Amino acid sequence: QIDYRDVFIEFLTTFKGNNNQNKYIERINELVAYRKKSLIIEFSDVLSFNENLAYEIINNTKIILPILEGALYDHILQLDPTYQRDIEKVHVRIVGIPRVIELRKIRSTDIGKLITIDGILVKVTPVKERIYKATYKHIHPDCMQEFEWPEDEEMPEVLEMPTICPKCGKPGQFRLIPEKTKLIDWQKAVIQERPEEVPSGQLPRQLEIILEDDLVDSARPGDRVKVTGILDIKQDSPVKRGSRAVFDIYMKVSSIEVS
Amino acid sequence: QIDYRDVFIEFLTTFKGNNNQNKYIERINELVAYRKKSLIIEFSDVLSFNENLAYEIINNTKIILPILEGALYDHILQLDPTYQRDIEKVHVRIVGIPRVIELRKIRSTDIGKLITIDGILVKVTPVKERIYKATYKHIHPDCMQEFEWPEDEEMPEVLEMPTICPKCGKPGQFRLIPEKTKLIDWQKAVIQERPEEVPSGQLPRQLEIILEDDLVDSARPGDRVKVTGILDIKQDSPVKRGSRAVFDIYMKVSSIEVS
Amino acid sequence: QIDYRDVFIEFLTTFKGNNNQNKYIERINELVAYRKKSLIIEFSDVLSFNENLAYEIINNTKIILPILEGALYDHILQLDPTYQRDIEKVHVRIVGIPRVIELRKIRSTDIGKLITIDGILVKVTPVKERIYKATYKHIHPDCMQEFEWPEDEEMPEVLEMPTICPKCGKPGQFRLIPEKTKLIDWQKAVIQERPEEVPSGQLPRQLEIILEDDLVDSARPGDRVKVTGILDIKQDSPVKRGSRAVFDIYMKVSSIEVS
Amino acid sequence: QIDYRDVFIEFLTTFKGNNNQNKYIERINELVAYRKKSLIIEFSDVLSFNENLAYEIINNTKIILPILEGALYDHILQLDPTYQRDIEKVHVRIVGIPRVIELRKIRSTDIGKLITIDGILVKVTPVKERIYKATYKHIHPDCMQEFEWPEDEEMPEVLEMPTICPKCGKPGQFRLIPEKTKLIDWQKAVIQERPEEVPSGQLPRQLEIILEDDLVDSARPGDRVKVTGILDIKQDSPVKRGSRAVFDIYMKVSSIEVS
Amino acid sequence: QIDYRDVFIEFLTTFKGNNNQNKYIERINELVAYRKKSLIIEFSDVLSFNENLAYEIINNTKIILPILEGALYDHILQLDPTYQRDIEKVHVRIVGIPRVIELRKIRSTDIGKLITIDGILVKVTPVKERIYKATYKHIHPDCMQEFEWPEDEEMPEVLEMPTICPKCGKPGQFRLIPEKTKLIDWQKAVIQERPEEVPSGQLPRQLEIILEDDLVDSARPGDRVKVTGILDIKQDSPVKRGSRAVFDIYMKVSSIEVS
Amino acid sequence: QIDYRDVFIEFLTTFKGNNNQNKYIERINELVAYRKKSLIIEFSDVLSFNENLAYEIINNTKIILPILEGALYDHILQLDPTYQRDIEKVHVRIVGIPRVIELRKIRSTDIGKLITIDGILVKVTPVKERIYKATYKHIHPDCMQEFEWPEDEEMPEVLEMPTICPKCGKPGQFRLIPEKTKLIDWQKAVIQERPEEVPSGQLPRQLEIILEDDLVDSARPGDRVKVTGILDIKQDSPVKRGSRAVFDIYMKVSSIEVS
Ligand SMILES: [Zn+2]
Ligand SMILES: [Zn+2]
Ligand SMILES: [Zn+2]
Ligand SMILES: [Zn+2]
Ligand SMILES: [Zn+2]
Ligand SMILES: [Zn+2]
Repeated sequence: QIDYRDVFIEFLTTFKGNNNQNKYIERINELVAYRKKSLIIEFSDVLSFNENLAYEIINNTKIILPILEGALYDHILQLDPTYQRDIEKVHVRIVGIPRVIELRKIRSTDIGKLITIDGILVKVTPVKERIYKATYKHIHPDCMQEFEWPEDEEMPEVLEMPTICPKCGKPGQFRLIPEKTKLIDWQKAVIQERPEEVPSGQLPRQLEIILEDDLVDSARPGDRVKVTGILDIKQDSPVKRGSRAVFDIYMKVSSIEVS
Repeated sequence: QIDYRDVFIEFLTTFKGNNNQNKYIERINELVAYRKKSLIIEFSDVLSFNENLAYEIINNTKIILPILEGALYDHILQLDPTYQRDIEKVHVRIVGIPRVIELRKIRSTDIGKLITIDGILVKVTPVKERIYKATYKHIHPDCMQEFEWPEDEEMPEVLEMPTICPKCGKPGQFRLIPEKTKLIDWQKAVIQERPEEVPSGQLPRQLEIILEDDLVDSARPGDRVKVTGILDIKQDSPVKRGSRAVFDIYMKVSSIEVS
Repeated sequence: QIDYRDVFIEFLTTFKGNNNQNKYIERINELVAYRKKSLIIEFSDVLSFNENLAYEIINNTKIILPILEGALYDHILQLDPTYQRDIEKVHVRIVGIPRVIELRKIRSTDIGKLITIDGILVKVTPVKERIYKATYKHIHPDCMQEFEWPEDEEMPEVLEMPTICPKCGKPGQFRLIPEKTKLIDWQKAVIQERPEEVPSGQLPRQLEIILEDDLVDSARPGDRVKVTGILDIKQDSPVKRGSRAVFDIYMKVSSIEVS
Repeated sequence: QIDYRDVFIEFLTTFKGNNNQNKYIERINELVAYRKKSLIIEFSDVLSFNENLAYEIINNTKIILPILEGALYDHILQLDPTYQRDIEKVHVRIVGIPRVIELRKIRSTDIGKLITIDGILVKVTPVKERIYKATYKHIHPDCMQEFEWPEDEEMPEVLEMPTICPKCGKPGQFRLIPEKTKLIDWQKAVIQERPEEVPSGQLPRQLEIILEDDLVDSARPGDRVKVTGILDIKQDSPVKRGSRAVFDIYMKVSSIEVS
Repeated sequence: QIDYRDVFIEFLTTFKGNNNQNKYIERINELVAYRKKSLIIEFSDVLSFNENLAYEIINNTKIILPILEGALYDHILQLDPTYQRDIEKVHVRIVGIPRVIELRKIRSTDIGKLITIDGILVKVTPVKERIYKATYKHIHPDCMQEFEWPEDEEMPEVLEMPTICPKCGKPGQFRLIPEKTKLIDWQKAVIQERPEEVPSGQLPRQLEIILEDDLVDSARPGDRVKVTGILDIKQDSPVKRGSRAVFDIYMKVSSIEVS
Repeated sequence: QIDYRDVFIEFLTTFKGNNNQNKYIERINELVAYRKKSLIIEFSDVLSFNENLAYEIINNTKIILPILEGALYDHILQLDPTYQRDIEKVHVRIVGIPRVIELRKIRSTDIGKLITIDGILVKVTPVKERIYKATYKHIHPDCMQEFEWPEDEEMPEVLEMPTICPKCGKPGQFRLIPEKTKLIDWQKAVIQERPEEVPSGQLPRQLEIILEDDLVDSARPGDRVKVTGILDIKQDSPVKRGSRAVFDIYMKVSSIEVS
């Protein structure tokens, strides 16, 4: 009904700020100049410029975010096509949202909303790679062809491969082709309740968080962090019956500020 | 034959109490004002006002409780429709029943009855989420559709997924869609015999209990608690032959009073 | 050929005892009055009244015992039908048999006979529940019906579920319905050779024993016990090939006297 | 061609011995009187009475031994049919054979011959039970019948169950019926090189041995034993490809003398 | 469009160097004389002689390198056909590239490019062998033929064997024939951040590197090394669903200089 | 083209040696007299008498060795037919070849050649047995027959069993029949770099070697040995995809000289 791309682009270009300057235009400039790949937009700024947009961001997130990103990417190549063939996705990273929840108080009604948590980062894995699109090769004498996997969809956390080959239509052996697989940087990090928040006698609760892409290694153990992201439930052996039915919560991280 | 809703509603509205006041009317007021989502009704009060109702509560529980909850919900929206779109279920939490069983004395004739156990809470997990309705997506080129799973029925503790797709009627791969899955807050807690009750020379017995929704984190290790709920047998690998046949008992907790 | 029910019933009603009283009639009275669910009959008494019956008891046990139990149940309901709908099986617990075997001396020819072992109880699990009759639900759009499982037969220690559904005849997913499942109280305990019986230099041998129903918690670690029951071999992953073929012995306990 | 039963029976009845007495007649008498279930025959005695027989024993063993046993059993029931319904197999246990091999020196050419080893017993398991004939029950609505398993053959160490039901001829679920399964007492024991035989600098080699039936618990850790039996190769996960191909040697024990 | 073989060959033959000598011609001479099997070419030299080629090397690597290698092999056999039947592939090892990345700074956009890392070798496995071409035998009464496996393609790190036999066309058991298998020398080593580069408080990150063929054993633990090669993701149980989707990075090493 | 048997036989009979004696004729005499079953021929002697033969031995080994063994066996039975029915194969064990490789220097160009390694034996397993021909029995009511397995071929290190029964041609369950299985004596031994050869600062490398038949227990931990044999790659889980592709090297030992 109403194009949020336009409003977003207008927002970045028009929004004044504190000293009648052009925050965001300036920010995007620093972004192109350094081939960094994320734009940090301050929430209160959006709401101020437009509440319809602010609303979407908090409540729609999953869809709108990629729309806004797609728009930003376009805007950038329009300023510097050289950015292409270096960076291919951009990331709109929302910060400073009113939605601050103490870690202990997270409940069911918070899954799927964009929220913020304040804690101490106590653990981070080394940087690893997640597949977001695979290439398989159908090992079968009559096919032997390659194809991108989850077609028009991203690979789920769990990793799946086709039953039936979409090039020949027959079942069989499929081999992953890593050199043709698209990867995204990935890091698991554990955050815990700040000491001040821990009811006496009790041990601090933790929350697994996932940092991807340029978010990776953006803070270290001991740091105090505001992490902003969307909560979800995490899986290892799903689709298998056996038992479970009970899930841990983790945050897919959208933005992070340190100390 | 006899509408318990009416009697329950009448009960809440007519029952006087100790000071010729209207306990329950007052309670429900405090419930709306604070958007809390449980009503605590004292058992002895019910029995007093009506023994037919009391009986049902202890012996029918599984069905009747939701009847009473449905009635309560109705009564509340009738006072304040704003309660809608904040809370959608209410939980009627019964307290103070005459049915107090010493943990060590629990036997098979007790499974399925609403009972009460007094003990010391020695362990609590952090809060997790239990699926009570999933959405799967049939990964199959010919379908690729979504559906709520256990249809007209809640998900078992164990987690199952269909063999045959209710949308296309064919078998295959099913993927869980968490963003569309209904979740309820969940916590396992271990409760143990009160020292006064442990026969000398022997080790205290323990009992796993499950706290769901707003019961979650309502007490902490070291607290003395009266937990009221329904006993059941707990599973990890069921439907699987191999061995077992022997099950642990746990309490599905209905209400909890602290220290 | 010869009805043991009659003889048993006659035995309980006629057998005099030490003071020309009616032990057994008296015992059964105490049984009804207290809703206890086991009758203890002294072996030497039986043999005395009838050797044919005594013989069966020791050597036929597996079948005859339930005959005798069936008979006792009938007799009881004939005195007080109120016993129904409280207790539904009875338990004839035989005591003081001449067949006392040293734990270390048990051999294959002993499996399946009613025997007695004298030892020190060293471990007891808490009380769990065994399934003796399940209810499954055939998860299938076309059926979705319930049925009691092992039909006209008890559940084996191992837990099985049907291949083919006896309501619709087709195969598929079956889900256990605990609230409709029959349960029996269950306790594993370990018993070990009396120090007096352990040859010097060597470690005491042990024997797993199972206590069901009202035998549960009838003795504690450190107690000296005479357990009377039937030996059998114990299973965890059977029907599976792989290896095994070698089994542990355990006693299914019929009666127990402490210290 | 030549009936070894006759010769064996004649041997036991005729063989004089040292003081013109009837060793063996005497031995078998002590056997019936005590319901013991093994006859110890001295090798040198056999060879002396008949070398054709002696030869068979050492070289044919596997078959001839059961022939000799079958003959002995017959001979015994002929003296005392009461022995029936107590003992059903007997065991001819050969002792004092010329074939003494040092444990370290066992090689391929010794597998399948009856040999003797002298060592120190360093380990024995508790007594367990091996299945030598199973009873399965075909769990299938159309059959539901029982049958003895390996038909006209003993169960291999490994434990197998039928693919196709020999009562109905269809495949499916088969459940073991323990109460109807024939068992044999079983004990694994480890024997090692005597210190005097151990080349200096090197650690003692061991040999797993299996003791069945009345051989069980016939010696304890620390004992010096001459064990006489047939060597074989031992399996856990056989029939499965994967790897292995390399096997340990164990002795199926035929007789044992202590210290 | 433009033959890099010619340019490469021209490069090696024409490129002068520092003293108007013919570095490369000289290098290749030393290569033939000693039956060494790798030519080290200095990057800055290439760029200088031709930037189009330099570009390919850094950015195309995966394809171009084998082109260049093929070309070098031809050139060599043209000077000394005796080199055949000793060495069959050559290895063009590129050194001194401008693309030096800090180990901790590696990201997804780096996978697949030829890069250099500077670190401390902390671990090396012994030398093992990798299969690059297998020979299987189709164990089948009707075939029983041999064939080289991945046809016209190298063996993936993971090892696969055909579904369908390319000699008979039918499926079945395939057995590896090592004596007919092509092997390459292989060594896993771990490399870690230089102390100078490890931010205070934090633990050094590490990187798995693989050394093949004549690179094997070319450095030892404690050595400071500049490794140049291509990053890739590493696999152990891939093609299997279950979970993962998350991968470690390792470098497939093209050249290495010590301390 | 040229019969090596003749040359070998001539070699053994004509070759003089150091004192114009007949080394080898003498050796073979000592072989018959003691029913030992290996002949040790010194390499340099062969080369001296005939270089064509020497060449074959080093480079053809796999075939030629058994040719030479067959010839030797013939020659022996011709001197003493009594050697038959004691020994049925002879093993020609070559010693003192010029091909001595330092353990650390072993590379892929060495696999498949007969080589020599000098080292310290640090570990030996006890003696075990390797199948070189199995007998399976097709467990199937319609067959139930026995057959030698790998037909006209030795069992791979890995152990396989047929998919289709060569007796009836149908698939199913196969059971190994050890009493009818051919076995060869087997010992794994670990050999390590001589201290003099270990580069300072680094850890000694090791090499698994396999001793079969009469080589078994021919040396003990701490012995310095020259082992001569053929290198190969070793397997545990092969034919299985998953990963690997990387293999350890081991020596299949042909001869061993101690200290
Ligand atoms: Zn295909
Ligand atoms: Zn579908
Ligand atoms: Zn059904
Ligand atoms: Zn059947
Ligand atoms: Zn084929
Ligand atoms: Zn067959």
